[PDB]
Amino acid sequence: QPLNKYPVVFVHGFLGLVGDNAPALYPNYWGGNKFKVIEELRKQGYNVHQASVSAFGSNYDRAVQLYYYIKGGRVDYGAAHAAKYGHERYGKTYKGIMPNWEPGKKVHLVGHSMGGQTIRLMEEFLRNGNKEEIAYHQAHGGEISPLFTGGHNNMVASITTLATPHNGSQAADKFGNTEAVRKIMFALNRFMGNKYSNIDLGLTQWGFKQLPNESYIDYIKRVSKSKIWTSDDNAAYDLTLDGSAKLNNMTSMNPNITYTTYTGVSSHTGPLGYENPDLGTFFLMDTTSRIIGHDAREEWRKNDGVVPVISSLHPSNQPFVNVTNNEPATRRGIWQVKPILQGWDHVDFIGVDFLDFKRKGSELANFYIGIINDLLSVEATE
Amino acid sequence: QPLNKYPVVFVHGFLGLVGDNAPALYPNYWGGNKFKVIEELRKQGYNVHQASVSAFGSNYDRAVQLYYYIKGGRVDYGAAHAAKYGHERYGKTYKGIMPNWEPGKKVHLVGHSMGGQTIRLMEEFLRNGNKEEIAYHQAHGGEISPLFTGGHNNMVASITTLATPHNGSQAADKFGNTEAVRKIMFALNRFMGNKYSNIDLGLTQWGFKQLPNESYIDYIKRVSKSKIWTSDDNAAYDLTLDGSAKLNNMTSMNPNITYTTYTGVSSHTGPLGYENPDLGTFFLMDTTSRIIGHDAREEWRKNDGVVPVISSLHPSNQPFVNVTNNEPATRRGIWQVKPILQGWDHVDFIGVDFLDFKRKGSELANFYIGIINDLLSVEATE
Ligand SMILES: CCCCCCCCCCC/C=C\CCCCC(=O)O
Ligand SMILES: CCCCCCCCCCC/C=C\CCCCC(=O)O
Ligand SMILES: CCCCCCCCCCCC(=O)O
Ligand SMILES: CCCCCCCCCCCC(=O)O
Ligand SMILES: CCCCCCCC(=O)O
Ligand SMILES: CCCCCCCC(=O)O
Ligand SMILES: CCCCCCCC(=O)O
Ligand SMILES: CCCCCCCC(=O)O
Ligand SMILES: CCCCCC(=O)O
Ligand SMILES: CCCCCC(=O)O
Ligand SMILES: CCCCCC(=O)O
Ligand SMILES: CCCCCC(=O)O
Ligand SMILES: [Ca+2]
Ligand SMILES: [Ca+2]
Ligand SMILES: [Cl-]
Ligand SMILES: [Cl-]
Ligand SMILES: [Cl-]
Ligand SMILES: [Cl-]
Ligand SMILES: [Mg+2]
Ligand SMILES: [Zn+2]
Ligand SMILES: [Zn+2]
Repeated sequence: QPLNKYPVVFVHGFLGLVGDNAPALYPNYWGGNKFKVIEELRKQGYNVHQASVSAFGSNYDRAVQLYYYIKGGRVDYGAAHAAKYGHERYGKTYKGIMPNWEPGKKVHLVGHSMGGQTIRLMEEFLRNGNKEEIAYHQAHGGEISPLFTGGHNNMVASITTLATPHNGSQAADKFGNTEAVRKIMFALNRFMGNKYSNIDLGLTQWGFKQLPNESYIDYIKRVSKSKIWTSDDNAAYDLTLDGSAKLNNMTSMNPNITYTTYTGVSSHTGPLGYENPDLGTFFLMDTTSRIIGHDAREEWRKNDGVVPVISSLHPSNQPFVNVTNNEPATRRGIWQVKPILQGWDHVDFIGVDFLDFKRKGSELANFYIGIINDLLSVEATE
Repeated sequence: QPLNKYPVVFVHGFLGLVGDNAPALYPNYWGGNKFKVIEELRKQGYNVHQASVSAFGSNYDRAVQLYYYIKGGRVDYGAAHAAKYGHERYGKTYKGIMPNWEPGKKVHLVGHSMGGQTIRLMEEFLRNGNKEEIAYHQAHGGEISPLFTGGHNNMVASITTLATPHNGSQAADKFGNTEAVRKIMFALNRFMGNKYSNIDLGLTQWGFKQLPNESYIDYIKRVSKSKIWTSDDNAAYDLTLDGSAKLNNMTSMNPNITYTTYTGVSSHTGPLGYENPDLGTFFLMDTTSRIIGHDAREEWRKNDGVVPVISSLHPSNQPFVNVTNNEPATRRGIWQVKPILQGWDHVDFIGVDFLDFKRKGSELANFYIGIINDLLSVEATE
C-alpha cells in the first residue's frame, strides 16, 4: 500500500555513484546530508528507488543499463552498437526492481542532470525501438533485446528533469570533452578497474577490468588498445552542444507522458554583461561557470555552475510551455518548464553542497515533496 | 642593499608547517595563493624570512626553537625544563638565518596567531633569561644556553601580532585541550614520527621519532611511556585562558620595542546576543566560532573563527593604545592596537581561505606592505 501507484525511479547524472557502488568516503548522491531523498520519501509512504548506471558512459549505454536496472537481466547494448563502437555487447546483470515491468505497469522517471537525457533515450527505445539493431537482427538472426524492438507504450508515466543539459554545455565542449581531460577520465576508469577495486565507474565494457592474475603492466598494455580512447560513445561527448543536439534530433514527444523540467541559476551579470558565479556556487564549478558565462552568445551565459539556463529549460527543438509554481503540472506531451530556482547551483538540486548554508535541508525536502505531489497528480488525472 | 635595515622574521602559529617541512600537498602558510608574502616582499627589495618552529609544542619549546632558527645552533630547552617536564634537553640543530645576531643587530618579529605568543616569550628570555635554568646551573654546574642568561638587549626592534590569542581561547579550553583531542593530536605526532616520515610536527623531543630498526609495535610501546600524554608543556594547554594568562604574567614591556596588534572579526550578533560565524568564515572554524560566540561573558563572544576579539587586541593588563590606520605606529613600550579588520577570519590574515572571494590578493598585498611601511617607520625614527 504505497501512496504512489507507480514506482518513482531517480536517475543520477555524470560522475554519480550510488548505494553499494560508492567509495569508502563519498557524498550521498540524492540529498547529501541535507535531505535523504530515498530514505525520507520511503518513511513518508512513497515507493522510490535510485537507479545505478554508468557514471562515465554514453547516454546510450546508460539508457540500456537503466532499462535492465528496472526490468532485471543481463545488460545488452546491442550487437550492431557493440560492433560499431568496439566494446562488449553484454555488460553487468541486474536483479531488477520491477521484474514485471511491461505495457500497463508504469514508472515515474526523475533525472538529475545527465540522468534527464538518459531517461529520454530509454523511453525513445521502448516506444520506437532501435532501427540499427532491428536491421542487424533481420540480417544476421540471433536474439534482439526487447528494449530495441519498439512498440512498448504505457510503461512510463512521467519524465522530470533537474538541471539537465538538454542542449549540452560549453563546460563539455571547452573542457570535459577535450583530449587532455578525456585521458584523465579514462585513466581513472583504468585504475578503478584494478583487481582490488570494489567500485564500477561504468566503462568496463571497454576492457577496464584487470583480470585476477594479470599484471598491471599487462593491463595497461591491453586496455590501451581499446577504442574508448578515440570514441564518441562516452558521456564527455554526449554532454557537448553537438552531442546533445544529436539526442534531441532522434527523440520525440510521447503524447501520453507528463514532461516537466527544473532549472537553477547561480551566476550574476557583471558590468560587461558577462555572467560570473555567485558566492555560494559550489567551488569546484567556479571555472566552468566562468567559461559558460563568458560565451560570445549572450543567451548562453546564465548558468547553474556547469549547465547554461537555455540548455536546462527544455530541448530546443521540442514543444514546451512556461508554467507557474502553482499550476498542476499535469499536461501531457509538452515540456512543462518550472520557474527557475534563483541561487540553486547544479549540485544544490541534490543537496551535496556542504559549503552553502543558504540552501537548507527543509528547502530541499519541500522541493522533493513538491515533485512527488506533481507525480501523485499525474496518477490522479489519468 | 635591502630596503629594511633589520631582517623581518614571520612566525607561524599552531598547526603551521612551512617551507621544506610542509607535506607534499599543503597550503602555503604565508599568503596562500593570494599573496606570496616571502617571495613578493623579496622581489620588492625587502629582507624577510619565515621561521620554522614546532607546530604542536608549547610557547616555551617554540620560543627556544625560534632563537636557534635565527641564531643557528643546536636547540637547548634547558636542563631544568627538560627534567621538570620529562622530555629531551636537546633538539634539532638549525643552520641559522643570522649567525651574527647579538646586541646591536636587530630583527623585526611578526607573529600570526600563536606565533605572537612565541615571539613575546623569546624576547623575555633574551632580556631576563630563565630563572629556573640560572638557578639549576648555579646549583649543578654544566653549560647554560646564552638564551637563558638574560642581559641580551637591542636585538628585537618590533613585535607585531596578527590574530594572536594573547588571552587564550575557549576553542582550546573546550575543545583543543580536551582529553579526546589531545589524543588525536598526539597520535598524529606519533604517526608522523614513523621511520618513513619527512615531516616534523614538532614533538620529537617527547620521543616521537621511530628508530630505523624499531618495529611500529615497539615504537607504540616506547612512546606510550612518554610524559607528553599528560603534560601541560604543549600548545593545546598554552592556548587555553589559563595557559595564556600564565604567559601574560611572566612577560613585561620592553621600552625599546615597537608593539602592534591586528585583530579580525568574522562573527555577527544573533537574536539573544550570541555570536555566530559569518558566511565566509573558513568552514573548518564553524563549530569553534559557535563555541566562542555562545560564551556566558558577552565581551568574550565576538571572534575571528577561533580567537575572540578580546584575546587578540592586546595581553590583558599590559599597557596599550587604540590607534588609527593612518597615524604613524611608532610608539615604543605600548601595545598599539590597530582597528579591527571587519570580515577577516583567523586564516584570512594569511591568505589561505581559498573559499572566500571577498578577501582579494591585492587587499592582502596592501595589508602586508602596510606592515612593512610601519617597520620602515620604526627604523627611521630610531
Ligand atoms: C572531469 C570533467 C567535468 C566536466 C563537466 C562537463 C559538463 C557537465 C554538464 C552536466 C553534468 C551532468 C551530470 C552532473 C552530475 C553531478 C554529480 C556530482 O557532482 O556528484
Ligand atoms: C586540532 C585542534 C584544534 C583546536 C583549536 C584551538 C584554538 C587555537 C587558537 C589559535 C591557534 C594558533 C594558530 C592558528 C594558525 C592557522 C594555521 C593553518 O590554518 O594552517
Ligand atoms: C589524486 C591522485 C592524482 C594522481 C595522478 C597521477 C596518475 C596519472 C595516471 C595514472 C593511470 C593509472 O594508474 O592507470
Ligand atoms: C584521515 C584520518 C584517518 C583516521 C584513522 C585513525 C587512526 C588512529 C590513531 C593512529 C595512531 C598511529 O597510527 O600511531
Ligand atoms: C581511491 C578511490 C577513488 C574513487 C574515485 C571516485 C569516482 C568519481 O569521481 O565518480
Ligand atoms: C602497491 C600496493 C599493493 C600492490 C599489490 C600487488 C598485487 C599484485 O599485483 O599481485
Ligand atoms: C587548482 C588547485 C588544485 C589542487 C589539487 C589538490 C588540493 C590539495 O592538495 O589541497
Ligand atoms: C604497510 C607498511 C609498509 C612499510 C613497512 C616497513 C617494513 C619494515 O619495517 O621493515
Ligand atoms: C569526491 C570524493 C571522492 C574521494 C573518494 C575516497 O577518498 O574514497
Ligand atoms: C596489479 C596489482 C596492483 C594494483 C592494485 C592497487 O592499485 O592497489
Ligand atoms: C568539475 C571539476 C573541475 C576542476 C577544475 C578547477 O578546480 O579549476
Ligand atoms: C600527513 C599530513 C599531516 C598534517 C599536519 C598538520 O595538520 O599540521
Ligand atoms: Ca550552492
Ligand atoms: Ca574568510
Ligand atoms: Cl518490455
Ligand atoms: Cl569493477
Ligand atoms: Cl646572544
Ligand atoms: Cl621527523
Ligand atoms: Mg618534507
Ligand atoms: Zn556504447
Ligand atoms: Zn618543553
